[PDB]
Amino acid sequence: NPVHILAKKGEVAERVLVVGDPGRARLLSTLLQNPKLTNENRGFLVYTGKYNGETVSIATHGIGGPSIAIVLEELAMLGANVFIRYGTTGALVPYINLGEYIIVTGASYNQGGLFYQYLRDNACVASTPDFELTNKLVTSFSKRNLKYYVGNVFSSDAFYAEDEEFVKKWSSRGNIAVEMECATLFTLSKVKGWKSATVLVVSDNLAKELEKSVMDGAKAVLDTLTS
Amino acid sequence: NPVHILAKKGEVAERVLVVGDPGRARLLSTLLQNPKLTNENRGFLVYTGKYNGETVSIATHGIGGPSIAIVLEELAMLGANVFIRYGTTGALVPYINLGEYIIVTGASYNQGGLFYQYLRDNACVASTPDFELTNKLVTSFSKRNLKYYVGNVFSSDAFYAEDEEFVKKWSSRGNIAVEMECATLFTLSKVKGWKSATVLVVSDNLAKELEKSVMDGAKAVLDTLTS
Amino acid sequence: NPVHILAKKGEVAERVLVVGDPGRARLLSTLLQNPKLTNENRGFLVYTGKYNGETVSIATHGIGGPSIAIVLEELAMLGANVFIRYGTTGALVPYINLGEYIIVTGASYNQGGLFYQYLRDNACVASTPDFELTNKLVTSFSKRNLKYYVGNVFSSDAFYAEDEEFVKKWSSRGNIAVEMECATLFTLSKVKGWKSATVLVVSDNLAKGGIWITKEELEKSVMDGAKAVLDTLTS
Amino acid sequence: NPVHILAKKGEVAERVLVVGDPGRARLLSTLLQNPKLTNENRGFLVYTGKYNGETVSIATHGIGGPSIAIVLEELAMLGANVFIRYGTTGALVPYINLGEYIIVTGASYNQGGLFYQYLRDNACVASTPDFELTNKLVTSFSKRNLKYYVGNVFSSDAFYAEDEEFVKKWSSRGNIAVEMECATLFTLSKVKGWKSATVLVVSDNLAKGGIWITKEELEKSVMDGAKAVLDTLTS
Amino acid sequence: NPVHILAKKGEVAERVLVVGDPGRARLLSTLLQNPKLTNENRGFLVYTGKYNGETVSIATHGIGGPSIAIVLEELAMLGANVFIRYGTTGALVPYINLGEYIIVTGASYNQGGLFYQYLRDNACVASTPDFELTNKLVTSFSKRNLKYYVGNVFSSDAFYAEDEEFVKKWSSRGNIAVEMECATLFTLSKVKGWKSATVLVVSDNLAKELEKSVMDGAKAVLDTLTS
Amino acid sequence: NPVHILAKKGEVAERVLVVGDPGRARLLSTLLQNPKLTNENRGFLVYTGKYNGETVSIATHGIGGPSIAIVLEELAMLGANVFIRYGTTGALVPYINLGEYIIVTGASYNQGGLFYQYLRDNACVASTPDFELTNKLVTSFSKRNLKYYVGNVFSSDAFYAEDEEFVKKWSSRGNIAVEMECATLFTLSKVKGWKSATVLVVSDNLAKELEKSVMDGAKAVLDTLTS
Ligand SMILES: Nc1ncnc2c1ncn2[C@@H]1O[C@H](CO)[C@@H](O)[C@H]1O
Ligand SMILES: Nc1ncnc2c1ncn2[C@@H]1O[C@H](CO)[C@@H](O)[C@H]1O
Ligand SMILES: Nc1ncnc2c1ncn2[C@@H]1O[C@H](CO)[C@@H](O)[C@H]1O
Ligand SMILES: Nc1ncnc2c1ncn2[C@@H]1O[C@H](CO)[C@@H](O)[C@H]1O
Repeated sequence: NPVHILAKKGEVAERVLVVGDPGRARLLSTLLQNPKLTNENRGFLVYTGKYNGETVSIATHGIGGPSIAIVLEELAMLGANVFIRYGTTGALVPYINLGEYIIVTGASYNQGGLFYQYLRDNACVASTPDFELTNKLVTSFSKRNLKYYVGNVFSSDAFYAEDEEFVKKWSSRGNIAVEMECATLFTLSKVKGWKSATVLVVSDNLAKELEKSVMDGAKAVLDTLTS
Repeated sequence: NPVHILAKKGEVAERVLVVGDPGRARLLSTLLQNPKLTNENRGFLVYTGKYNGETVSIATHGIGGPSIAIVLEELAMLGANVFIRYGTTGALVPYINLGEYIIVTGASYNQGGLFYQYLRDNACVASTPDFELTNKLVTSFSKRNLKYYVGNVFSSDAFYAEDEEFVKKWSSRGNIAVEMECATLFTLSKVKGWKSATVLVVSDNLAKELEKSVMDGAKAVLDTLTS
Repeated sequence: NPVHILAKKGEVAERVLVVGDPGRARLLSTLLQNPKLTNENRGFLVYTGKYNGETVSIATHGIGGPSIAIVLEELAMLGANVFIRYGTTGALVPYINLGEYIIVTGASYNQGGLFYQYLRDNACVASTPDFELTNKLVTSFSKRNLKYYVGNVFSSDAFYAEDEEFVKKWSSRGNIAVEMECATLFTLSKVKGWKSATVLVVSDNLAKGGIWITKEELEKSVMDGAKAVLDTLTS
Repeated sequence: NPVHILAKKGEVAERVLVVGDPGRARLLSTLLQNPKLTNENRGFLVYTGKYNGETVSIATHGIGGPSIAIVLEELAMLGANVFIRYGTTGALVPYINLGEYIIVTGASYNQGGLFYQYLRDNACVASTPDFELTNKLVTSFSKRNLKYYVGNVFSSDAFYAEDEEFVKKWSSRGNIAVEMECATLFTLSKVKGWKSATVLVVSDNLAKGGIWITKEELEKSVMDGAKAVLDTLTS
Repeated sequence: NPVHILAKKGEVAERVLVVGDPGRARLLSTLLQNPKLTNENRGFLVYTGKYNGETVSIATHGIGGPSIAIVLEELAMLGANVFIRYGTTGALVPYINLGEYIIVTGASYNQGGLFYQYLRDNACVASTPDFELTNKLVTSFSKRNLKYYVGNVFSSDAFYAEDEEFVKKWSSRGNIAVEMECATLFTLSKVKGWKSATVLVVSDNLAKELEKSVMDGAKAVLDTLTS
Repeated sequence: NPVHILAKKGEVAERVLVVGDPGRARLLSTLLQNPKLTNENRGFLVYTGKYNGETVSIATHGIGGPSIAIVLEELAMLGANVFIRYGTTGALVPYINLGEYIIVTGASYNQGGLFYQYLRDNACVASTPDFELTNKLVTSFSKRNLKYYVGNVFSSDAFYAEDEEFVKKWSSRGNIAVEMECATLFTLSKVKGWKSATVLVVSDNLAKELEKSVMDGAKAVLDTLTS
């Protein structure tokens, strides 16, 4: 029995759009038909409504692997099995501009903690999203003529430990942006059998309005989610 | 400049009581004189008021090491340097009862992400609270005739990876309870030069109402913070 | 200058089909127009010719991460920058039949050795193939009406290492097959800037040792797949 | 049965003051009433007598984690369960003068063999002394008007290992001194169920190699502190 | 049934000289009496014949730990139990000249996959050759009046990641040369009960005629194997 | 200036026989000509005298890697450069009887602090003795008709954590006995340029005359040191 998200079974859809910021969940709920607040416990706002004749929920996951792991596990216990994370990220390469999008194809991460507790050892398990769902995202973002890039990201655990040596190291490893929850989402999804994907809004560039960019892409994500 | 906690510098006190649940922050603010909401961005509610002739803030830190690390770093950037975490925990031994308290003397943890990024290697740095501040807590709880225990806790990163083997392993290692933020709080405080401590309310017992226990202990915590 | 693959300037194409078995490299070369043996030093056979009127090369990479790492580095020094591995694999799930194909989307691996020397620490860098090239492969195989599955694989370093929980461990982690070079191929490519992808022919099923197939049916599978792969490299 | 400390039933007290130097164990035994040598095998001297009308023992633990682990395990088999280590240390901060004292609140350490063998994995288990016993030491030292500091220490395994940033590294991590046995003492105690604490006499300052102390002044410091320690052990 | 070395049962000797290069195996087979090619699959050439009235085989092992592991395992399944590797190496000390020989007494290695899969943990198991067999090699080489040095070598997994800082680091760790298969050979042999050793021909010096060297040594090696 | 071994410069020989037990050091000193005690500090007894027309020292190293490292370092600062450890060990194979000897060819060890502090990373550096010195030991024990076995040993750090699962694990990894200082001695010697070896007396057999045995062996050891 979930102890963080206090929604009743049947109040959470199988399809869920997950965001870190409670405020974004509230803003994006205005895109659903007849949205209802199914949970507010511990600040994790969850809204359930309709979109393209499909029931969908928008849920808050907070910051970090431990936080999103808990939210995903409990949403799953209430019926969810398809998740698409819509967050913000810091670009690691110069050519990507603010307000543009990144569709994630994989996540790099440092071993330990959460991963050791779930996997039982330090093996580097491929942290990747569902192949088909990610391709649908690309197709959806193209249909809407939105500027996007496709690549891997580094899921950091320490926001304030990202210096300059940091940027060169990670971009030289094939990552084009940094965020904090993708590796946990993809890996846990692989173990639990959930279908997940992620699209990010570039809010900063470490190598070198948000709300407007957020709204445009949210519609592309919702279309993908309900397709 | 902080991008999560949007409080104006000067609106955050040097002394801060930190809690994981936004709802508890709101509930505990009623114990302050003339409380003002100084931040609500991303759901991290921060209240600032007075207590026993001292300015004090009550801040939300969310769940997990990555989350509290961000909140502490930003509160510190706004002026804070003394932190006392007041959370909930699951007892790992049979004799501790629900509603009783645990004053923390140390935190065990699994190596990984956050710690590697801050410490730069995998050394096991002693994750302990400020000695003087912790003794003051013990004195305050005794004065108010509250039932407490003193011991180490295990700071877990995966709430849903805690099985049977789990309880015996950690209690046999000298830990009497499990929570998720103490190790990050103590270690980062040692590195940043902050004075930190922690008191926990037992909400569950893994070996074998909350609001009531929470309110009683909050006063002892605030007395300690303003002494 | 390369000390294993002794090829001269302009003899290696930019686009290369890489396989572990030199016997297969020779066999596949017969699908090209006027194939020329560019290298045979240390057994690493490399042929260069044309397909659909396009210049391409087929090279041998041997067994394991250390071997394919050396071959990829020297081939790139000779001018290559696009690599598609075409090999064999063992399925980790019961529903995949022998002779079918697996288009790789990522590779799991145990930390250490080669990765520590190249990456300088033990971070788990995402080991994935080029997004676009992989989708081209999916398109090519479906147009050839071939049966394939899409998923991650575990790149093992010890073919004969015992683990009474092997199949269950890796299959429970999202992997549908096991081989030995993909992690090295994908990670080294991300670090060096090469575009890589991988397609594997199921030559055995570890989750069901009851099934089997003969070379007549296997080589047949290898041949049909090579055509789809070559189409993609020439696209 | 113990194979290092050859003592009989009842020769070892429940409360034990442990020191690394057998020469110090002998010297300190003169503070007890009717001291009796209960062991001398392998150089690990153990004396048993009375202080303030209380039976206690002073034992030698040698240098390093592996050594003190063996000694503590055998002393416990002989009946001991309360241990207070009293040793020497090197300060990692400039403001601590030689001859002063450090009451340990925790110990930092590098993952390693000893801990892996006992813990069965590499988790960073909190290495802390008994809360109450440590507070008794603080009270005792202040009542004897002695200058002390409270803080964490780094338990090193390599006295002569080179590290250009040693002092800066550990002091920046909240440690004010370095020694070699505390982490093993605290962790093994938590695991076995013993009550332990530690008090150290600063015999050098790595953050200031300029200051020095003479043997007469030092032993003087050791003597004074030992009284406070013994008061606590017999409280 | 071995899937790489398809030699017939009885076609592989108990005594085996292993080399990484197929061409060297071919070239060395001319030192045997009545040599017959017993395997060609996957390029792993294996020849079997006689020398000093004893049956002996010369096998190709390819490049790297994973490759030699497979070959050794299958050769053993076919009856081999004594292995002597004859390869090339890069000197890490300036006093060793090209063409001279190095008789290995131990192998340094970085912890990694292969060792983890076979050992089941990160323990540093001593990677050493058979003591008696190694002394027989020393005798054979001095008897033929050859110039050799006895010492430890570093078994690298990444040929193209061995920069300059490389030389100082490994030479200061007691290693006088670098190659890529010795650690695997020695450790696997200790676990399986095989008797192994290694002699190397210096083909390069990273701190600072050939054909003849290879041939000269091969004869000293064959005498040892058949002693 | 060494702070543990207070011997005067010139009072310590270049050739040193090291033992863990102070009592054995005292006992073995009677084998030297005109033995003089050169150090007593901290219980680390050191005697110096002559044997076969050569200056030799017998030093106490205490128990464990950290202890022998300190002693070896200070003895070297005083002029020692050739070390031969003579200790006791527990056999890991049933065919080795009490009182017999084991000449060590290598040492297995678990990654740990001491090796990390000296090596600066987790690399498994070959922990082996000097090849020449070890062969001289074999010769010495043969000329005296003593029963010995050559093989690798496991250098444990936790004496009281050596259960039964223990025996099968290390014996299957090619180790024939367990002790506590060889890994440290061999690795530190390789890094420092010292020549070291080790002979052990089997005191116990975990798979299934300490006076007389020790004495008989010590003589073979002293002959080797002065050859
Ligand atoms: N520069 C950045 N580094 C790490 N996370 C970032 C960054 N920019 C945005 N984020 C994302 O936004 C939140 C932190 O602001 C986290 O949930 C994280 O996923
Ligand atoms: N059983 C438990 N395991 C881990 N954290 C717990 C437990 N009970 C309460 N907590 C604390 O409460 C939150 C999760 O409920 C986290 O912030 C954590 O610190
Ligand atoms: N400098 C070197 N570094 C690594 N391996 C080498 C070197 N020189 C020769 N080799 C050996 O030759 C092959 C690499 O050319 C491998 O099988 C390896 O054992
Ligand atoms: N069974 C054993 N396990 C570990 N060390 C042993 C054993 N037998 C003898 N020793 C050696 O003797 C001492 C422990 O009695 C240590 O110095 C160690 O090297």
